[PDB]
Amino acid sequence: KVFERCELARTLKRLGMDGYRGISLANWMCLAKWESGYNTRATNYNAGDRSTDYGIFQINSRYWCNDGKTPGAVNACHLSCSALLQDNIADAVACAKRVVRDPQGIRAWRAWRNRCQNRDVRQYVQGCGV
Repeated sequence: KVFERCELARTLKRLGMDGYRGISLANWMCLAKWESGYNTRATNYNAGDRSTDYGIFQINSRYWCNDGKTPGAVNACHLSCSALLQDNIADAVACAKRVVRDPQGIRAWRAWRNRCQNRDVRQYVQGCGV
């Protein structure tokens, strides 16, 4: 499904994302915005290393979820990459939380650095009631 902005913000808040490991809701919104445009169905194949990015946060198969076809891959979130394609984002959120429990935190996503880091991200949550 393709979430509407404020709908996603309240959904993420309800799932305990606001301030998770010091990361604000607006940052998660900015990440979801640039990674998939709030699309839970989004998939991006990386011909370069035979891995695939899944769901609203575009989590990679080489390290986080198992899709069985990625060479030399691990499954740190301990989920099928299929769980990262559901309309219900609870599993995707549990996995995003796992990603940020590592040293880099939100910096694990290259796009967050390019599109969200050191930027005014207030607009992502304005008017949403979060």
